[PDB]
Amino acid sequence: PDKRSFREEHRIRGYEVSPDQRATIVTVANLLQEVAGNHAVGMWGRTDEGFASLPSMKDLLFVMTRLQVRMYEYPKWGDVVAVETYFTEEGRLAFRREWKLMDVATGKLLGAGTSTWVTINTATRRLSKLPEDVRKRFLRFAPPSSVHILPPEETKKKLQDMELPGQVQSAQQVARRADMDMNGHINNVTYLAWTLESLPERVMSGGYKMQEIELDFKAECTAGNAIEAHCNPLDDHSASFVGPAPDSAPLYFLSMLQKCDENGCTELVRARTTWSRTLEGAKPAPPPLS
Amino acid sequence: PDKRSFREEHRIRGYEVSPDQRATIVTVANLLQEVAGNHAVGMWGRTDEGFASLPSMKDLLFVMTRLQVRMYEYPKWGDVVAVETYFTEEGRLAFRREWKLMDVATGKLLGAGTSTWVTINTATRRLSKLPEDVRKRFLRFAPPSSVHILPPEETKKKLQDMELPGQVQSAQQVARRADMDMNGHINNVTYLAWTLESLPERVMSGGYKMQEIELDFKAECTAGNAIEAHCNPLDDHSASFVGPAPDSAPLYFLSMLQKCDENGCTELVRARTTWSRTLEGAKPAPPPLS
Repeated sequence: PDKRSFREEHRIRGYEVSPDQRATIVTVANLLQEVAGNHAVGMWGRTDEGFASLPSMKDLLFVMTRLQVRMYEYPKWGDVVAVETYFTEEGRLAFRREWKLMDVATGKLLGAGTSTWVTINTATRRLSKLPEDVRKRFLRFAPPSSVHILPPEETKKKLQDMELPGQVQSAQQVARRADMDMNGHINNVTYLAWTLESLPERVMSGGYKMQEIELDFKAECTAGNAIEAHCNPLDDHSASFVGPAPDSAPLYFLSMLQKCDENGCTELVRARTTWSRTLEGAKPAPPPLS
Repeated sequence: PDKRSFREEHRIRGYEVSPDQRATIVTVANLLQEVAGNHAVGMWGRTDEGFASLPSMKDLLFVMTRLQVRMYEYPKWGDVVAVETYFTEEGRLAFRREWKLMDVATGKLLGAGTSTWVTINTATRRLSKLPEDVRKRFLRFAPPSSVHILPPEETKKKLQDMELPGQVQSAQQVARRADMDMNGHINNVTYLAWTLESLPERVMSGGYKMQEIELDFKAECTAGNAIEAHCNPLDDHSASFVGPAPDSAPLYFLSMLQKCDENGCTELVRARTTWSRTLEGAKPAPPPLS
């Protein structure tokens, strides 16, 4: 009744921060994926491949289709932060995993994440309903579906359509054999990292910090595919930051990652990012109310 | 007399390992640089820039010109490892920082590192002797120069000359604004990561693990420079692994990283790597003999 969530502590490292010594969103996402994977290790153990364990999932795979992270205050280099994660039922096909990024010293809430996970068949990449025998077992580790770290009305919003070519275009990135996790799949955080290279350079230079990100994970690349990143503004004030210029408002951008060959392009990830110059660190409430 | 070394514990994360679930040499090097930087924080504090603190070094910079890492057994995903670091006097211009990579569970020694650090003038990139007033203060935190984690006769060996173009050539990598540490300089581990993309794909595929690496750090890139990686075999048995094929011996390769423009190329890093299919984890001895 209190082991329905999983908590880990990490110290923000020197190579994990931007010049303002604040952890990058890549570093935050890395911590979210590490604690989530360690939650699975605590539940089903450390198997011969790493992913959950394939117990009654021998040909099934958990795939995150939506990730939403809202940041209230970025931790700094040297800070000991705590990442608390849990998952709940989401309909009859999906699961909702959420994260609490917390400062250990003050106990305050630095950021919140929520996500949508489905089960696809490994040998068909097609959706597959977990057997009700199996789903009842996962939910033994789940808190009630009434638990929300972010307002549900502010989650699961459809992303705008991507106008192509993007106004900003990061150079052809090349997939490497290093950018592969232990399962052979490319890392989710790697898609996030490539996606944010398409952003205008004047956004980070202007002192804007990423306040919220909404990612749709649509397709997967492998090996050494060519990868292109496009970015579009979403309102006029954000369009001001594209290229050089001739109580501040927030910026909105829509970025997209795709793999390209001599046949056609295939969209990998789409992301809507919210940018602001100021935020505010908040205060939590414990999940043992269960 | 026991605070002359600095020890930190870390858990190898899921995204830090190769498909065989062993930590990559990039992950090891990342841990070496994090503990070394935290040693400086423990000595001179966390300053407004991060690098040491510029106390009587207001226009001075510590630059590592040689890094040598020997691996006895790579830790695996989930392992809690300990990194112990210290530095000693190295002549009258350089300092020798060394690392002990240890498994916390067994106490055994997983790997050893040693390095050479000089002081260059920030505003001239030219070498500059630290004042003897200042050097005497650093060495208060140093063990005697007789301390060696690796045999001195096996360190500080001149690397072979690089025949160009290399037999293997990784694609033009592009420097990004993300690949910059908090000081604006590109990260040492980033040079290491780029350098190992030039390796033949059949080396990692053949089950070979990096046994030792010797890096010379020669120049620095910035911003969005074009970066090229070349690799050459050093003996005939290693030359067998270049491209496809028509109690095992170790492989030897010489890799080089350079930045290129429309004027000329400038060498950044040169690395000699030793590759073997088997290693052996060893046993340490404490530094408090001081």
